[PDB]
Amino acid sequence: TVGAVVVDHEGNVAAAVSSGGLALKHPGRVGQAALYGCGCWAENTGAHNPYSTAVSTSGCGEHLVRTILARECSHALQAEDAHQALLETMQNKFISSPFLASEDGVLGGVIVLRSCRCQTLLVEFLWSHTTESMCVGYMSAQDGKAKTHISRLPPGAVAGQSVAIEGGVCRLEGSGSGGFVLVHAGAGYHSESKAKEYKHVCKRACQKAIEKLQAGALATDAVTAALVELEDSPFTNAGMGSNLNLLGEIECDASIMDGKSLNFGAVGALSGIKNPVSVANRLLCEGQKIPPCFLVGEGAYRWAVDHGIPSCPLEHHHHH
Amino acid sequence: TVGAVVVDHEGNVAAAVSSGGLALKHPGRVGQAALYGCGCWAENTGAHNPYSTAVSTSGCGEHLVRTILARECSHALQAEDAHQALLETMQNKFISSPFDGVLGGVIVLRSCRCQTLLVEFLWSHTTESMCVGYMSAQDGKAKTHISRLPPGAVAGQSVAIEGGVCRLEGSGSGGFVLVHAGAGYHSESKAKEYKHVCKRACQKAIEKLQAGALATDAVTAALVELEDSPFTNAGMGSNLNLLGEIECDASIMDGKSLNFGAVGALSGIKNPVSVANRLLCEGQKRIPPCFLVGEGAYRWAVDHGIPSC
Ligand SMILES: */C=C/S(=O)(=O)N1CCN(Cc2ccc(OC(F)(F)F)c(F)c2)[C@@H](COCC#C)C1
Ligand SMILES: */C=C\S(=O)(=O)N1CCN(Cc2ccc(OC(F)(F)F)c(F)c2)[C@@H](COCC#C)C1
Ligand SMILES: [Cl-]
Ligand SMILES: [Cl-]
Ligand code: NA
Ligand code: NA
Repeated sequence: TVGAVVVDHEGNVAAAVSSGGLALKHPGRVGQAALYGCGCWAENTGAHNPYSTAVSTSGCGEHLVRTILARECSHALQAEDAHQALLETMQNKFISSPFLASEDGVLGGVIVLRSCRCQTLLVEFLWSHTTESMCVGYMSAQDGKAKTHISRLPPGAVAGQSVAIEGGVCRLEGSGSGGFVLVHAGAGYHSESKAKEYKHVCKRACQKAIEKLQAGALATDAVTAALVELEDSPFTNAGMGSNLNLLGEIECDASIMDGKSLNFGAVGALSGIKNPVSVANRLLCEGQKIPPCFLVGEGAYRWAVDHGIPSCPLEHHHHH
Repeated sequence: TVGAVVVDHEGNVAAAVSSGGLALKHPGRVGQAALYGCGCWAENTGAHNPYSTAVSTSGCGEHLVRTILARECSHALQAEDAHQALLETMQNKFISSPFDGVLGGVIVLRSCRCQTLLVEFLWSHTTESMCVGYMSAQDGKAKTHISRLPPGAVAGQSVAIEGGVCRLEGSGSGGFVLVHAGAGYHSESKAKEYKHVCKRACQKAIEKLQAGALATDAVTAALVELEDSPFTNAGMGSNLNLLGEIECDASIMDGKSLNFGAVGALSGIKNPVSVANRLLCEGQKRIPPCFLVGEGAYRWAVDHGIPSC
């Protein structure tokens, strides 16, 4: 599972997530990366909530679905202390949820950003996870150098039971064409090898999002360009290199949310398309112009092909 | 879209929903009846919420998805005034949501111990009409009712809300069920058949409860009866998609275990709720799947002996 969250120079936020799902899963199994409220969330500031907030999840399985975690994090981040709010959410609504009571260990994570104007923009960004490790990258259009970091649980922590949480704060000039992106290449077991490859795909994903923002793109188009980069790494469980299901086939889940319009696009159990996030983003894009927001399986593939999204007929399965 | 909510003689609740989705939808479009939190919700009383609560939605489109309505209703029903809470939610988190005119509805129940069991049940809709049925194991006669918007109301802008109260003896093998056959345009004809299918749905759920069945099996038995009516947009008679085929969404949640099962874009299976219930039942025993779609869901259903069509 890979993810990204973006804020543009106006405080418009977007979020997206993409995943291959569990290895050896039954065909047609859909997990959190496709599910509204669960895999990602983006919500601009409004009357009821003073921050623009964007959230994307990491890890896989049903833990992130049962707790509707991305939306839960977004709502908690309307409290003053963002760090305390996220930590409480991870401890109380994730690790100690009653929805995961008979579960021995809860494995997952989030990337978060929230912004507010003060004309300048204050951006707080955080990551948190209960896995051994998580790889993040982040970048603002002004700093012009992506930063990458491998977040680990400290000694004495217990994976699936302890929380790690880190973050930072960034002030932007909301005058030009700037913004900020935070991405993650996955949260799971530590891997000393390929650790450099996860950091470098996070660096490249941040750069693609920043370049889109610097060319005037919408936050949804910038967060999508970051996820395309993350998907395309053979080392991430999303897009190319996704875990194979029980029949040895690839089935991808992906979704995206726009904070300004609150519209959403998602695909589930999608095979034969190089970049599942591209279909979710196109579903969101066409909805802006009742249009569908969530397509699965054969229908999602045919819809993607009819909208000129690069396909793979040899990688597409249609059982009957 | 059809739905049911059940509470058993112990106060365990369950909820389920099933739908054919939008007429002429693009193949593979999945709507609220398959989506966790959106189509149905069931949650026994716990530390954060003093009532056991079950919710099932009605209508189609994406309005019920965008507001995660079933869970939202469940959380609002933790306030004292259940009627006020549901109305506020329908007006504030549904009609006036930040997410011109929104068409849908809900059935809800909430229960608490007093050894006696107090069950409050409500339905609400912004559609012209909605057909519901309800029954307790003690009264032994199902009641069906057509809820309509009052004169002068405008569908998608006004709210209708009604409900009742039921006291159960929490000692025997009783319970209570509330069902709906859909919320949409009023139909003077076939209204008798919508009431009749709700009546049969309640009786099946009550019969299961009286045989010692779980609340999830009882709510499943209600939805199987609702699906099989050619007049409901679920199971048999589902709206055909853009290519002239049936693709069903269904889900079910257990208040006691909080487990969940769901199918989306399911073709070729007579009773989609049976598959969702079977996914839930297998989960009770690596994390087993709770949400299957498309050809994979069909193959799983047939491999588990669930009748095809
Ligand atoms: C949005 C579409 S739907 O929710 O699938 N849908 C609404 C309900 N329809 C049947 C129905 C209409 C009105 C009812 O109330 C009554 F008038 F009081 F009877 C009712 F109970 C059910 C669905 C029928 O779709 C076509 C078919 C089959 C559509
Ligand atoms: C449920 C499993 S998953 O969320 O799809 N998944 C977890 C992440 N995996 C790759 C990964 C591991 C560790 C990382 O951080 C670290 F150690 F610092 F480098 C990381 F960034 C990514 C993922 C890969 O699975 C096989 C593939 C491809 C599995
Ligand atoms: Cl599986
Ligand atoms: Cl459609
Ligand atoms: Na990949
Ligand atoms: Na039917």
